[PDB]
Amino acid sequence: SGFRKMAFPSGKVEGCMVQVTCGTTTLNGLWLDDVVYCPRHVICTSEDMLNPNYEDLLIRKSNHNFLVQAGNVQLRVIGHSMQNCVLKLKVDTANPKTPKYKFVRIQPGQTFSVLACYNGSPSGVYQCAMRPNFTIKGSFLNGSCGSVGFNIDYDCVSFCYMHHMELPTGVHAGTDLEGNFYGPFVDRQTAQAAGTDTTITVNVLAWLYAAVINGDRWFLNRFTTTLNDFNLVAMKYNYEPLTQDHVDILGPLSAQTGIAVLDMCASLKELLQNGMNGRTILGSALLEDEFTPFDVVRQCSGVTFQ
Amino acid sequence: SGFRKMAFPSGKVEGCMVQVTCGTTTLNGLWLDDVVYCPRHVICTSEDMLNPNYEDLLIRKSNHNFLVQAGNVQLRVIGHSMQNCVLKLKVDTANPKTPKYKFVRIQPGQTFSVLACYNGSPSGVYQCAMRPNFTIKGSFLNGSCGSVGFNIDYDCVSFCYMHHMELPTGVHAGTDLEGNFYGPFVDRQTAQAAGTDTTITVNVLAWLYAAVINGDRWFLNRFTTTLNDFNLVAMKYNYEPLTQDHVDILGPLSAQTGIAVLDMCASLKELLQNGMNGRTILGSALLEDEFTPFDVVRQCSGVTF
Ligand SMILES: *C(=N)[C@@H](CC1=CCC=NC1=O)NC(=O)[C@H](CC1CC1)NC(=O)c1cc2cc(F)cc(F)c2[nH]1
Ligand SMILES: *C(=N)[C@@H](CC1=CCC=NC1=O)NC(=O)[C@H](CC1CC1)NC(=O)c1cc2cc(F)cc(F)c2[nH]1
Repeated sequence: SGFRKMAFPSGKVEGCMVQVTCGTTTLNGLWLDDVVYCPRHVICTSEDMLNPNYEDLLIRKSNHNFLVQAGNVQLRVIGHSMQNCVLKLKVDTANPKTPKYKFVRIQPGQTFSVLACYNGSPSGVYQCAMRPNFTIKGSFLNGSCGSVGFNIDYDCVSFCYMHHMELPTGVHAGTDLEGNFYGPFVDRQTAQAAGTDTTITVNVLAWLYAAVINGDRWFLNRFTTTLNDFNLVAMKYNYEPLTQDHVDILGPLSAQTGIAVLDMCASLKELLQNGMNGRTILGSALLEDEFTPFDVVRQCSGVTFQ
Repeated sequence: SGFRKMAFPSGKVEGCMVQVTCGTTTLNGLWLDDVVYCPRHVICTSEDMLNPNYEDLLIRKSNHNFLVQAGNVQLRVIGHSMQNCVLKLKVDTANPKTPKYKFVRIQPGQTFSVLACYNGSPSGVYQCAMRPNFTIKGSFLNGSCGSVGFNIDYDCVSFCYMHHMELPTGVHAGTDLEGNFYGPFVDRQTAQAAGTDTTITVNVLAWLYAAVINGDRWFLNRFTTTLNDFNLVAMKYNYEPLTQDHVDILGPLSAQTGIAVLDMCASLKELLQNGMNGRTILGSALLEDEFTPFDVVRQCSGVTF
């Protein structure tokens, strides 16, 4: 019993973190096979960031302008290429720790683990959701760039996020491992606005089910509702609209708990119209939307990874 | 910027998790050098648990009644011993992944990372605090026993907790790596009451400072209080009394933020007397007491390992 924000074990990712230095800049990179992946703005200086011409800036760089360090091992760079906002340094040694991996571009509403790193050294791990507006609410200081987010499925690391920048609101933005940002953001030293955000309605319901699984039930109504009228209540409160595809995903949780998706929606309605009364659900005074249906199940059924 | 519950990187611990099987029971164990550490109740059957005589029960076991597995490697057991509530199986192969490690009994109020494991396979990592009543609020299912909690200093893993049981309230209890429980608990299939809890006042203050570091300041008052009067307000609300040693530990946070410990206590008074008005601090509608002053500094200054 009990229910926590839980990150994946970070071992397989730790063996892939190096420090990349270009000129005065140093940030983190991801060492897979004989390629190191890092944010392209490692080639910019202090001024370049205002509006960099990266193609021009990278043309002025050669292979030996890059120092890649895996602990104390010095990898020689033997080729360099720029894919979208990601720089790829081809090195001479294939990382012996390379796990089975994929590159994956995740959908809004999905979750992943972040291994926050500084100078190529892991500092901590935590779980995040890709918000509907393509930002994340994490913990990154100067030098955290090139820290990566990932999911582990059995034996395979799925990398989905590489950190690039922080916004004025204090949320975070980055790219997939192919270098394309999530959201409308660009890698220049500018103030950029993410969208209005919305609450991930499907995740909020998966967490209410997690709550029921774990003995919390004070919020369960008798009343029921309709997918159409609930969405009228969703939109008034900034929740992404609940689709029938969402009902079917929520299906095994609705099934395990014996509580119809529609019925749960009505309990959610009252919570939204009526607040929480100074009460708590799974130790929070707010509705949590950073657990997917799959995260609830994996945690509530004890999934492990090889 | 930003402030999250952050676990330590779990790599060094992952290479230490094995699965221990005795008879029908299988739980996790911790493999360091030529010794495997696991909860002693792996010796017990379904019925033994009601009130086991562990000495008698282990006397009936021999080395070969233990199957220890590190993935597929079958370690052979060449000696077994019982230290408090912990069973030590001496094996023939020293774990080659053994990191630099210590065994540490943490004080209440301190925090640590938990690598939740099933069948000797890591499943997830999260951060926890040892409550003042010597329980933890975690996520453990059947078979999570022998999962361990730890801190990483730089190179050195400090093991401080091994999981043994869940309580009726849904909180969790266990031992240090020497086998002595935290709290008044015993390893038998009984319903056991943890004490009244209290809120870790020093941690709540450190989190309010973390809030100030990260731009949240709506709770800062001009009013000030005194250590004596604040405690009369802490007690009415079930907050661990604040000592002068606490003020001094909070000292560099109080210093970084230019806000006197005393003044912050006053803002906390009003938060306690007045609620939060439907507002939030670092993304929560509650006062958070599971961050030590050191956790705030580590996170807000980027410490690595
Ligand atoms: C990379 N290490 C990281 C630095 C960072 C600093 C503080 C908090 N969180 C962080 O993640 N990113 C950067 O320094 C980027 C540089 C690359 C173009 C993307 N820049 C920013 O993150 C940045 C710049 C800037 C200007 C501004 F007016 C307002 C901002 F929010 C802002 N953010
Ligand atoms: C070990 N794997 C783990 C089982 C566990 C099950 C469910 C949720 N969390 C868990 O941690 N621990 C146990 O099975 C122990 C056995 C050892 C004596 C300590 N038992 C319990 O945790 C347990 C027994 C029991 C009886 C009761 F009446 C009320 C309880 F809360 C209770 N808990």
